[PDB]
Amino acid sequence: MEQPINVLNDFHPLNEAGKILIKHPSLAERKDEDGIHWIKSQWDGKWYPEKFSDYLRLHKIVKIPNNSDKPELFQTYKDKNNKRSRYMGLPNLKRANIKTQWTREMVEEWKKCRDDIVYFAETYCAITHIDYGVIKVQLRDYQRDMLKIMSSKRMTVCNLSRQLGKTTVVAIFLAHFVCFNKDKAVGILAHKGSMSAEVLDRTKQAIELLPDFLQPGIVEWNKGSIELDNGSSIGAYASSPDAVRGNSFAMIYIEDCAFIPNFHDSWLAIQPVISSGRRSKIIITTTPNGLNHFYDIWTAAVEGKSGFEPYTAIWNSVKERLYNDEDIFDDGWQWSIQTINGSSLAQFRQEHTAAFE
Repeated sequence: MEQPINVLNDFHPLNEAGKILIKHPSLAERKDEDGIHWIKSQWDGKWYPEKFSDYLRLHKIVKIPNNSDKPELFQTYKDKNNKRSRYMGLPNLKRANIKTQWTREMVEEWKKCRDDIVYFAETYCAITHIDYGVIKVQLRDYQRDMLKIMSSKRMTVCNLSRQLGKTTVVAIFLAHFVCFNKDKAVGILAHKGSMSAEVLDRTKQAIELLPDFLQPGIVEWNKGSIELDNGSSIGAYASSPDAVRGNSFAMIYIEDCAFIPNFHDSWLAIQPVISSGRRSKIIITTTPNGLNHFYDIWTAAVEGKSGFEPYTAIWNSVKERLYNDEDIFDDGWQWSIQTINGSSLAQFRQEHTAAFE
């Protein structure tokens, strides 16, 4: 026996260390159903159609038809041409402290969103506006996962890779928080006020597009903050002790932990709100950056020495990456090899795998 029987000689630079990180697609489970063929993914355990054209057909692009004249269709009604009820003659925003009568159908749907964040996300959260059309968001599975976690746990830490598009889900989450909660102050912190403003900006766009029965009245619409009639608000701040101490956040979102200089100081001021006290919700998303403060935060959470709930999502979350150039499901065998060749294995890991160096 000069050599083994059934190995597989296919090469992948991703399996070039003391481990097999990616399995060849030929080894996957397959099945026929509905006239098409399906492959089960190794990342998901879920079933995908062999032909990319069919994954496309299962994830349609629902366009949102503008409506400003038919209130009965409350799911999309928006009193745009009624200046009396607009926040400063703006078309997409509702004024504050304005009353209206509702049907039982409306109330129940409102309560349905308040308790099912994923429903609210797949049903009313829209993207764009002036180009290609106002459409529903195409939520990815990893995004549903985060909405659910962030929703149920008080403290959350996310270790993500780049290229995933996480700000969309973050924007959706905060839009939900201030929309269904009263008198809650939210604070967005980041390395620079610039990054905070964009997260806030994205959150406003998701709010502007909500239909009137779900959109609260705007009491303030600034570039660095907003406030609603239900007393809730959101402000963009530059991670610093003062920002934290001069406020009473009910929830804090920290984008970039891993790359915040002198995080220990900001961290110090925050634990008061995190620990024994009002116990505000704290959500931190980030991508790994060496063995710094974040390494000992993630570590404490992955083990279970922190109250923080750990969540991780890497390159294989964008499902279109699982289909090769021939438009055939290969579980990302080709998208990783290509991406690597176009750069490096070293670079791939710190960009698509959330590894720590």
